[PDB]
Amino acid sequence: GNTTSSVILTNYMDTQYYGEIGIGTPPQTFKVVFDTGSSNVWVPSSKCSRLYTACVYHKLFDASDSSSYKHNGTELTLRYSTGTVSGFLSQDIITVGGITVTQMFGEVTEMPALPFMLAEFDGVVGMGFIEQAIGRVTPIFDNIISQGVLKEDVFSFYYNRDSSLGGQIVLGGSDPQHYEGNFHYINLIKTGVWQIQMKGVSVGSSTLLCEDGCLALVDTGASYISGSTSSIEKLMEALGAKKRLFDYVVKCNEGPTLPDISFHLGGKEYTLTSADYVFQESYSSKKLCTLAIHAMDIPPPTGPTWALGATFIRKFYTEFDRRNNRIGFALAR
Amino acid sequence: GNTTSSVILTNYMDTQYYGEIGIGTPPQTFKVVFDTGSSNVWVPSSKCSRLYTACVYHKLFDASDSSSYKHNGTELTLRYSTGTVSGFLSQDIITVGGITVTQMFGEVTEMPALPFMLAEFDGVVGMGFIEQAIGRVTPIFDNIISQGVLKEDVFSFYYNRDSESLGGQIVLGGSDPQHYEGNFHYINLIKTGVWQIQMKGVSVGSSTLLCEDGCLALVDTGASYISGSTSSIEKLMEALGAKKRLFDYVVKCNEGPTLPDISFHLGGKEYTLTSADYVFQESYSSKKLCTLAIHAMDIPPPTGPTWALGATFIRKFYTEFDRRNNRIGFALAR
Ligand SMILES: CC(C)C[C@H](O)[C@H](O)[C@H](CC1CCCCC1)NC(=O)[C@@H](CC(=O)N(CC(=O)N(C)C)[C@@H](C)c1ccccc1)Cc1csc(N)n1
Ligand SMILES: CC(C)C[C@H](O)[C@H](O)[C@H](CC1CCCCC1)NC(=O)[C@@H](CC(=O)N(CC(=O)N(C)C)[C@@H](C)c1ccccc1)Cc1csc(N)n1
Repeated sequence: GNTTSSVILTNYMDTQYYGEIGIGTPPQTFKVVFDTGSSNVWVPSSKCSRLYTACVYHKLFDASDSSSYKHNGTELTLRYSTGTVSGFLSQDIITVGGITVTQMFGEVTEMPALPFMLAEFDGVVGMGFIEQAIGRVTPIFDNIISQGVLKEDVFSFYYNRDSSLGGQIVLGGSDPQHYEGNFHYINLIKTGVWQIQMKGVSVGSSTLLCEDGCLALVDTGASYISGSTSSIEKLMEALGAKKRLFDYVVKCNEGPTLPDISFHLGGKEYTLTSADYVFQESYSSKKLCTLAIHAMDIPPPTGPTWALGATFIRKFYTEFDRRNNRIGFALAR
Repeated sequence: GNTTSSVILTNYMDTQYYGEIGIGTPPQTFKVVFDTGSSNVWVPSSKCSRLYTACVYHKLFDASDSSSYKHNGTELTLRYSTGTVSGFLSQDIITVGGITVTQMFGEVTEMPALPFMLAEFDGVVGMGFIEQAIGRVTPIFDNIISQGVLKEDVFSFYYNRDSESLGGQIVLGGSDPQHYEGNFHYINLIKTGVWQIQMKGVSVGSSTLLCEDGCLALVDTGASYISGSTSSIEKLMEALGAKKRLFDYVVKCNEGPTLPDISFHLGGKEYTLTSADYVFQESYSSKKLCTLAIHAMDIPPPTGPTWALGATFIRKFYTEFDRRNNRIGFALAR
């Protein structure tokens, strides 16, 4: 068809980006995270206990209120790198932008404080493929395609640096207002995951890692870029950042001194200068500044893999092309 | 007819949206706000006393330089919710978005510093009905409607979010499909003469906490914030745990991102604002107060008492003001 649906995104501290969706009739509105790293749609259930403070502090779905609702009740546990959520599976109509589709989705009943008490949004909308779908429920994008409608079988993401417009997702295409140049594509290693092959990470001048290829997930639901523990160690040493309990820090004023990091993808370099990978809250010689790179050990079958998260997507407007199973990149604006 | 014309607006910090017009021959250019809550056109006059500092800081209109001017002289006072200006009527040629009308406007000679010294713009273009016109002078849109050039008898508003982009835009004669998505939902006005509509309820969180039984809502582009009566905003504010500063309501910045949705039940549909939509999240500090883009305003009868949906609302919802059929349509802006 010749349609395109923009979804406005809020950016909260550059770590969380979310937009609204409406479930039901008349719709209920939830804040969600559009995650290319998974394929299930889930929101909190009014049937969630207050025992969990997470539910107590999150919008909940009230099936009673939905004209269009449909019982189902299959139980489900969705497991994320950072947490787990369990609930059961309902159906209703979900409103995304100007689009509407009958979605099967989970109504969450168990949600831990760690990490959900740190989430500002309510649930998540899996932009992944059906192969990774807990319960072989069809992911929302699949359902949207079916309905014809969209001009192209792709979706794009723009993430902004927090200061304005926090970001934007375009279903059916891309916004030429939010990127410079033209896209360069990198094919999927295999279908089922949004993961491409990378063939080197350079620190400044030199390929320091992933010399003979490695994998990268392009993950819109990952705050930071991660790499295996061993690569991050190596990398940080080369940068001279230091482990501070949780993260790697650098003296604020020394931020500008760090080298550029380049990801070699599909024959091109994607370069990040320290300004893109250090959160320079100051430039004081008296303060420590945080790096938005973290180690993450992803289990097979998926990992060991690099995950290119919001850190990278802030820099490169991203296009996920389902038609050709390829991911494209252009410099954002 | 067949024209469609647009005015591009500048967005000053989310609170002032102004476009330009030209008056006279040769044209004298002015920054103006296009306001649906009023129907007069005015600019500051070269006759304005320099004793009004607002008249030292804004472009003044000088008839002595205009060949197309026709003197009128009739005095007129313009009262707005937040201030007043006085002047007299003049007539000259006004160019808006490419359209040229011979318009009767006011030359303001008395301009107070509050609010005007805070104004990035010079005057106002009232986009309301002749019913609201001081002096019974014909409103500009109506004059345009007389020319028979517009494709449609509508005008729409796009208000954008800022930057460190295109500020907003008025389309004269239609709408702009690049700035909205989905379909319009039309509400009919209660009656001609005022851009007001029936509202059945306002919800904080879940609960139609307010406006049970029903209320009025003015859709007014000439207002930065959304406004309710004082007693309604009193309730609202308490629900959000907001704290009344001089002229505004505030909240601890850190509390900001979790404030509950507020819904406006209009024409059977529900218009929802999320915390992101109505809090000026200028920081996350637990140690700073952040402004809410909502406030009280007691509008006297006949229009009031009412709610007024200002730039806060229009920002999320593209608005079409339809004269042909006397109605307002909202769509989801993009
Ligand atoms: C194949 C897997 C790598 C896919 C992965 O499970 C999914 O992308 C999953 C989706 C998330 C959507 C919001 C609800 C939590 C889960 N992201 C994740 O699990 C990433 C979560 C994630 O990015 N965060 C923030 C974070 O890590 N930093 C550094 C702020 C966690 C704290 C989170 C949790 C809850 C609310 C908000 C944030 C961790 C990660 C893995 S690889 C990497 N670079 N980062
Ligand atoms: C029937 C009436 C409600 C109609 C009302 O008089 C008109 O819409 C009137 C026209 C304005 C055009 C710009 C010059 C000032 C006057 N707007 C208004 O009076 C709104 C003015 C208005 O919104 N402002 C900004 C303001 O209130 N804040 C909080 C930034 C005034 C203070 C202002 C000051 C400085 C510069 C510019 C504007 C106040 C309001 C009333 S209902 C509501 N939600 N907000």
